[PDB]
This record gives sequence, C-alpha cells and structure tokens, in this order.
Amino acid sequence: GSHMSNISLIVGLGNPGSEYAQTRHNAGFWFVEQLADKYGITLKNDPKFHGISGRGNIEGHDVRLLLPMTYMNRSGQSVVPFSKFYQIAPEAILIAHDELDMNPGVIRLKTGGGHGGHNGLRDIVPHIGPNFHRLRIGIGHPGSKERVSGHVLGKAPSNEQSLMDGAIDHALSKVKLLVQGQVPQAMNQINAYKPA
Ligand SMILES: [Cl-]
Ligand SMILES: [Cl-]
Ligand SMILES: [Cl-]
Ligand code: NA
Ligand code: NA
Repeated sequence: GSHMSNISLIVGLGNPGSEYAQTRHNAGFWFVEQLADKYGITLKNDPKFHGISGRGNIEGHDVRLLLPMTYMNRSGQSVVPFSKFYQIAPEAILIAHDELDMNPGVIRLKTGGGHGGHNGLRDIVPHIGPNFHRLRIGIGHPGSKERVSGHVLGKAPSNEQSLMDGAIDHALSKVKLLVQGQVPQAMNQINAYKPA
C-alpha cells in the first residue's frame, strides 16, 4: 500500500470532455497531465475506477496518478474505490485542484482542512476524511456567489492563464520533494512562489 507521508497517489480534479478541458475547474487535470508527461507515466483508460490512471517511477518512488472521469461533483466515485483497492492512506494522497480563494499565479500545498466550497473535494472528504494533501492552484476570485459557475467553467484570459501555467510549472519541479516525504520543505518552497 502506501508508506507514511511519501506521496504515492496524485489525483487531478476536473471534468471530462473537450468542452471542459481549458476551463479553470480543470486546473488539477492540467497539473497531473503535465506531471505524467514529465516523468513518462502513461495515463490510460481505467474503467474499473471511472477514471484515467497511470503508474510509474517518479524519482525512485512508485507513484499512481488518477484523473476521475465522473464529472467533478462525483469525483469521490473514482478516488475512494481507487484508494481503497490499492490500500493508499489519505496521508499519502495529493489532490491537485483549482482554488477560488487564491489569485492566478498563487499556488499552495495544504494538509487537511475542508473543501472550501469546491464541489469535487466535497465528494471526497466525507469518505476518506480531510487528512490528504492538496495542491491549491489559484484561479482567482469569481466576484459574486452568483458568478461562481461561470467563473470555474470559464476559460481564463491569457494573462491569467500564463500566471497559472507558471505556478503549475513551479509545482512540477517540487514533486520530487513530495514523493520523498519532504512535505514541510515542499510546502515552504511551493508556497513561496511568486509569478514576477
Ligand atoms: Cl463542475
Ligand atoms: Cl494553504
Ligand atoms: Cl484544499
Ligand atoms: Na482557463
Ligand atoms: Na521536509
């Protein structure tokens, strides 16, 4: 199964289909797809777990990657059985997701806490509890509570996209720390990122 706080499972949250692929709510998919390319991990169809998944070596560690194919608000229907079957404890899971409470170009690593309104996390925390790690990829504030769907299901303007892309790139360079269990150092180095 998993082994302490070495990260062994990296999940990216998002919605399936070309119409959602460029939307802010797919920030987690962006991160995990780029990480998979970086390390040569194949992401293949995983019908048993309602997702796309892979497994491979990251810096000498066996790591699994998962993109739920359930739609965002049903993400737990992939993450939970996957983690149960492979016996991966929450403490060894990193979930990458868009974060409305942070600016584009801000990125943070958090351990624990609630969903913060995120409809994918809301489908996961009830089942595995809160003690997994999160890569919170800022996507900017939506304005009103009424603009929140239109914000997360929007394609960001190019300046915001550039800021997100640079933050994601920075985080990719710190995955080595995470798979090695160096969560405190990773937190310090991720959270210190500035775009400019
Ligand atoms: Cl959604
Ligand atoms: Cl945080
Ligand atoms: Cl979070
Ligand atoms: Na976008
Ligand atoms: Na550390």
